[PDB]
This record gives sequence, structure tokens and C-alpha cells, in this order.
Amino acid sequence: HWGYGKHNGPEHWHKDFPIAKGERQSPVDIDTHTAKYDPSLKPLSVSYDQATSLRILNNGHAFNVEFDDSQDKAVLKGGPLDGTYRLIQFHFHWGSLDGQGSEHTVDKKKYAAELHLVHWNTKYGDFGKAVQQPDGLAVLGIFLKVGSAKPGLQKVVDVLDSIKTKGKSADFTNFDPRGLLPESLDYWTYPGSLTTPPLLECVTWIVLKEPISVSSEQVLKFRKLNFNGEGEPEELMVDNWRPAQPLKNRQIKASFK
Ligand SMILES: NC(=O)[C@@H](CCC(=O)O)NC(=O)c1cccc(NCCOCCNC(=O)c2ccc(S(N)(=O)=O)cc2)c1C(=O)O
Ligand SMILES: [Zn+2]
Repeated sequence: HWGYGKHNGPEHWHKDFPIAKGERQSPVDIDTHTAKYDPSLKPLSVSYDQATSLRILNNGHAFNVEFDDSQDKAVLKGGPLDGTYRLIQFHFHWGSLDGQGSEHTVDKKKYAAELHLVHWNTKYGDFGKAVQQPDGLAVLGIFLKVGSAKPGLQKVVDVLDSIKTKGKSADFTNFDPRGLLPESLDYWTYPGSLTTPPLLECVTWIVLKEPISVSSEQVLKFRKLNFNGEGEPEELMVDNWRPAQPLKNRQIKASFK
């Protein structure tokens, strides 16, 4: 099945998911000079005060922290969004080295990792129906650079040795995703897709300009995870990022002058 290796990685995905060559694929390079400030964007609102994490899971491609999305608790609204989008999970993409790992790039610059907070449009009732819609999802993307430690990440790092291999999951309650956000909510936005199969074109991307800093030790712990399941040959979970895809007929808007 699909992955990030030579024989099943991004260059192969189109054979099983032809939308991989579609008109609104993600990620993209964000050319900051060609992005245009949009005064029509409303203030972005990230309201995570009532967020309720449930579990953390190694799915063979990344690890997901999943949330209870059965009520309006952790919502994203404003900015480019119409209505309310509810947080369902977050995960990261990262590299084998600090010089790569992000999916989006900024003037071709790659960050060491990228955090994706995944939300679904509440007008569609749940995530499964939302992924049948062109405005079903909103993903808030946050770049990670290696520097000072991010205290709010440490609870995630500390649990990773319990989910080393594909299929392992662990209870993960009371995690506050607000500890993963940078100071500024300045962002770029554009219409795109999931960055992993099935690559569905449902996403309003909101990519924050300001990276968060994590320590080398924190990202090294991400790199100890495994793509493989228990009892299979060990393949370190690294470089689980899709490269930038063609912008085609899209414009990137900036929330800031
Ligand atoms: N062999 C099959 O059956 C194919 C046929 C080919 C096709 O027609 O597609 N069909 C699917 O595979 C499929 C089709 C439609 C819906 C599906 N399930 C729900 C959508 O997938 C949810 C899992 N992913 C995420 O939630 C996610 C991914 C990336 C990001 S990110 N990095 O962008 O933030 C954020 C969230 C699936 C599926 O079973 O997967
Ligand atoms: Zn992602």
C-alpha cells in the first residue's frame, strides 16, 4: 500500500489515487512575494479552550492525537472560513534531518517539521460527510524549526515510546493543543487537498507564518517511531512529507499587510 519509500512514495500515489495530479493538490510552495494581502479576510479565531483529547495512534504514516469532536468544543472560524470547523485530530510530518520535513515550503525553504490541526465543517455533520465536500475541511498548518524546546509539545514526545510501531495506540487525555501555537496568527490561505492518500480536494489550508521552535531532542524522538508494525523489519518513521505540488490555477492570500 502507499507510503514514503522509493517504490510506494509520493511519485507513485497517482496510480491508485489519480486526483494526485488534480487541480488543487497540496502542499504547495508559498511564494511570499506573490501572495496577496486580502482585506476581505475576517479575523481568524482558534478556540481550543474546551478541547478534549482522547487518544494517540501510530497509523503507519504519522501519529495522530485524536479529539472528541461530538460537540462544539475546539473550533476554528473566521479568516477565510464560512461557519465553524471542529478539530478532530492533529499530526506532524517531519524529516530525517533538520533541513527537511515540512510539506509546505516558504520561498522554497523547508522547515524541520509541520504540524497539521485538522478540522471539519460542522455544516456537514461529521468528518466522513465533510470529506465529500469541496469546503469540508480546514487544516491549520504550523511550521516547526529546531531551536528552543516547546514545553507544550513535551507531553506528546514523552508518550511516543508507547506507540513505536504501526497500529499501537494509547490513552491521551487532557492534552491542550494551545501549547503548540506560535504567538502570531498571521497566515497564508489557499484551497487544496489532503497531503496523503486519498488526496481528496476538500481542504481550506491556513498556514501560519510564524514557526514554533522545538528542540533537537524533541524531533529526535519523533524520528524513533517506526513505519512498520511490531515484529516487522524496522523502518524509521522519517521523511513522511509530500513535496510541493503545482500551484496551477490558484492564488495564495495573506492575512497580513
Ligand atoms: N482503495 C480505496 O478504497 C480508495 C479508492 C480510490 C479513491 O477514489 O480515492 N478510496 C479511499 O481510499 C477513500 C476515499 C474516500 C474517503 C476515504 N476515507 C476518508 C478520507 O480519508 C481520511 C483519512 N485521511 C485523513 O483524515 C487526513 C489525511 C491527510 C491530512 S493532511 N496531512 O492533509 O492534514 C488530514 C487528514 C477513503 C479511505 O479509505 O482512505
Ligand atoms: Zn498532514
